[PDB]
Amino acid sequence: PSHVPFLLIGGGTAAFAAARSIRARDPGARVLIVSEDPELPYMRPPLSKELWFSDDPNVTKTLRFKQKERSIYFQPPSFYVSAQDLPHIENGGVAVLTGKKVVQLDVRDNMVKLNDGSQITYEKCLIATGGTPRSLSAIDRAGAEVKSRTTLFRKIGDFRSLEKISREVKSITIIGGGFLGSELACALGRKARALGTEVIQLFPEKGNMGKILPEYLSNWTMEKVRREGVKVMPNAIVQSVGVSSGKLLIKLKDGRKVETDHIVAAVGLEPNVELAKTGGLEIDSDFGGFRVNAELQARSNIWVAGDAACFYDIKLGRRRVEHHDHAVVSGRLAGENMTGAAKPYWHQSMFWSDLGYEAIGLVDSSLPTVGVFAKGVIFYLRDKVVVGIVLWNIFNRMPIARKIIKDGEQHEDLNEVAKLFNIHEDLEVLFQ
Amino acid sequence: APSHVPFLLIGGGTAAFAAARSIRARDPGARVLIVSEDPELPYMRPPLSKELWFSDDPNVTKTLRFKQKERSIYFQPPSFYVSAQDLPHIENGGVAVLTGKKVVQLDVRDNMVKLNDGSQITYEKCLIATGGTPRSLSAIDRAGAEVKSRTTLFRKIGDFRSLEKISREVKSITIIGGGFLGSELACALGRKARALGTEVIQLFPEKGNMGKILPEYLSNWTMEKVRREGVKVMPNAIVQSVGVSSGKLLIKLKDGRKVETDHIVAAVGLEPNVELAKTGGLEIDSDFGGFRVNAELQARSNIWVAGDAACFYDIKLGRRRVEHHDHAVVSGRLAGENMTGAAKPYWHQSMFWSDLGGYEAIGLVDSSLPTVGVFKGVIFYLRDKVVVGIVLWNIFNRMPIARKIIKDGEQHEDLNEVAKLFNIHLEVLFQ
Ligand SMILES: Cc1cc2nc3c(=O)[nH]c(=O)nc-3n(C[C@H](O)[C@H](O)[C@H](O)COP(=O)(O)OP(=O)(O)OC[C@H]3O[C@@H](n4cnc5c(N)ncnc54)[C@H](O)[C@@H]3O)c2cc1C
Ligand SMILES: Cc1cc2nc3c(=O)[nH]c(=O)nc-3n(C[C@H](O)[C@H](O)[C@H](O)COP(=O)(O)OP(=O)(O)OC[C@H]3O[C@@H](n4cnc5c(N)ncnc54)[C@H](O)[C@@H]3O)c2cc1C
Ligand SMILES: Nc1ccnc2ccc(Cl)cc12
Ligand SMILES: Nc1ccnc2ccc(Cl)cc12
Repeated sequence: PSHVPFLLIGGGTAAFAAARSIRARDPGARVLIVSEDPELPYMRPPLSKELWFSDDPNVTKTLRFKQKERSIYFQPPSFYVSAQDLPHIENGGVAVLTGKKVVQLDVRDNMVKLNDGSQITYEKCLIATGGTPRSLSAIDRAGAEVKSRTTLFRKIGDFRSLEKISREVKSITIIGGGFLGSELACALGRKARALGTEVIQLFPEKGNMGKILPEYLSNWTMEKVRREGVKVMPNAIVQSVGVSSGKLLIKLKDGRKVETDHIVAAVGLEPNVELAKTGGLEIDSDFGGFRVNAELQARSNIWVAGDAACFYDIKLGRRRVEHHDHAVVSGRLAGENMTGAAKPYWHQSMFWSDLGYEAIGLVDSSLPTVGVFAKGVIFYLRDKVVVGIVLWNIFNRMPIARKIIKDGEQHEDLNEVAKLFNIHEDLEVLFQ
Repeated sequence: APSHVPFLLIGGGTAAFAAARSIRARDPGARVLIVSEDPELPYMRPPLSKELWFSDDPNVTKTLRFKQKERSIYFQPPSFYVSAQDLPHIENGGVAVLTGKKVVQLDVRDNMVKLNDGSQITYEKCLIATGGTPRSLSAIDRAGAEVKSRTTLFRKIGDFRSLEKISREVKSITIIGGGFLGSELACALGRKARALGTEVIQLFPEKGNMGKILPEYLSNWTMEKVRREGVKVMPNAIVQSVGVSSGKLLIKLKDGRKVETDHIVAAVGLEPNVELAKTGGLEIDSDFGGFRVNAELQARSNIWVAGDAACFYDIKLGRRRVEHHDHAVVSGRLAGENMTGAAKPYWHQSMFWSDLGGYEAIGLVDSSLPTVGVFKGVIFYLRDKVVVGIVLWNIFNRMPIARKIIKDGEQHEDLNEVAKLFNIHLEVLFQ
């Protein structure tokens, strides 16, 4: 189309959530999603979890999993309208222009240019470009043999290619100790403890989830990964990567050497901010991504949501969050504000990890932490105020955590706050 | 004190007035309310350190009129405003000023403010134009009341009247600060002192006046023009302590020197008035200070910020906060248009000038950047080989050319060719 009322750049989780929100408030809305990915909008968490533990031998083809069985696609293709039928169809709809990249953003003229030369004008635009997986400098300096045997896990194709590799090679090494590195380690370890193959995980931190959880909970997570058969090598920094006798040779800075067949690099995300140049949009030098206000707005007719959005939290300060529920929350918020809602980010996004624990706010191990265990609650503190909470094996209490974050009180005794999560007897308080 | 008003402007200074005139130009029936904590109607401040000191009329402290063409410091006569009680009723709307009232609470979700007297006003569109408060020295704050009562923070009409009275009563006045305000008060007090036989001292940490703005060469030239007015300029001076000794103020500098004086004028920078950010949940910029706003001067859906208090995004030059008169006019006007749906980004650069017997300036005029002066002369402020700031030294009617240079963003290969655009055809200086 040459003109569309609502334009969403990027065909991921934030864009879809915004599409459903625009349609929910403007039942006749005409929303066009422009996605460089050839696949329709889909969720990513199953690509490192449920899709690996399915009994169906056609999961790599069906892309279905159990929760209740469902697909990773947000809705079936029949629910979308054609991009050619979007400006004419009665009652509007949602169309997805797959295989097309917005390469230019003209803010003053409310216009975008696609990679094929097409030009589309909009009335209201959302940037939901997500991010690209970061690579290691050591791997970039290496040759094609190393780069071609290194996987950057993000898309459906990465799940299929890596799932295929796990059935062909004897050893796979995961670099990175965050969520993605840990979840792929457990997934490959289970598949490896049956076929007799090897799975290695190495990262610079002292333990898995070191940059998120306190030292004690980080060590416990590392032990749960080791119980799945994974060889976890903490305190590991990569110096070089090369090929030796057809095998990948990773020489660590501390001297150790790891021989493996394939590498999975899960070492963080880089926001996709290419459109900031042509659009004259500000990017945040501290957190990265597009700088937007509390309402996820960049300019009069441009919002930003998802991994790419650096927004202002009225209670916690400027942030950029890179997880699924936040893309849904911020995507929905942008869609409402694109229909005049003028709402600030207020309902905090959360995340969880079945090992299980829930989490909300500024979960950063660099902050002072106070863990209260009986099951436990970990308070992340800044200026004597609770800015982050982790509920360790405590369920149906996230609303309580939302109130604490929202109140912003300087509590005099966090053991009393623990009572709000039913933590009373045999209290073991930990500090870090 | 209306309970509801379409356009609410917080602060009654230069940015607020410019926005009111801009809102009225685009919405001929607009009803604009200015809430000002100062008891005076909107007025311009530059004359308080310049023309009002060099007036032959001995009643300038009462009339507040000066020659440039004679004019008042007030932006318009009081009759052009409408009463706050008649604002929601007057035909074709108008602009009302609620003087003597401070907005002490901002409720963004409810589009409501609370004044210091308990009054509550709801708005449809709001502009924050609170300006800033003069910074003080820690040495003066650590001192006692005897010192604090003999220290002047120059900004408002009352400060001009109070200091003008002091200049006629005391024998020695010390100015702390080498910026515009400190330098202009030095020349103004120096002329008054060369007639009464009094003393004027100016001390600052920089190597010369305007050290943080102009390159070393133009800074030293400015220091010589101030010294020629009778002022004792003491550069490289940092204040360690201030006390009273035999009824006289004793300023001990960190390097050992001691200055005895009767009164102090502290012009050591400005602190943006961002008190309303707490209750309003508004972001402030930790790097530049002030309210953080985007290229359109917008903070939230119905809230803009202009003037000295606004930290905005320049599409060409990056994030900035500018503290001068023309910028309050430019950003105030821009906010007024965007409050009437313009959606325009800051694009037309604000400028400033200084008559030194003069020069014009535009962009990032910061001496910490590399400079290339071509001398009449033009000084280019460079960043990544791109011209981000220009100072036209005794070159007039060429600011449009300077505006285009800033707008182009070229990485010029020879600034001597760009100098020809200002009719400079040769002493090239570097810093
Ligand atoms: C394997 C995996 C597992 C995860 N598991 C979890 C989990 O368990 N829990 C959790 O909370 N989070 C998880 N996450 C994170 C979560 O998936 C992300 O937060 C979420 O996908 C971000 O949504 P998004 O819309 O911001 O971006 P994306 O999903 O990356 O979508 C952006 C889309 O826009 C496209 N695009 C970019 N630039 C352009 C352009 N110029 N023109 C057109 N299209 C463009 C990109 O190609 C991409 O297709 C996981 C992520 C991965 C990769
Ligand atoms: C003595 C002097 C000389 C100057 N000379 C020059 C010059 O020659 N050239 C130049 O370019 N610039 C000059 N400047 C700078 C220029 O005057 C300022 O940049 C300009 O005043 C900024 O306008 P403003 O509206 O942003 O703020 P202000 O003029 O400070 O106006 C803000 C007003 O809002 C009021 N206010 C604050 N908070 C509240 C509240 N909560 N409720 C109600 N009211 C509130 C403040 O009291 C103040 O009255 C000079 C400044 C001074 C002080
Ligand atoms: N379980 C997760 C919670 C929060 N953020 C994540 C980011 C990436 C991956 Cl793979 C998993 C998570
Ligand atoms: N000439 C000036 C230019 C820019 N900013 C100023 C601030 C205060 C004073 Cl007194 C003068 C100026």
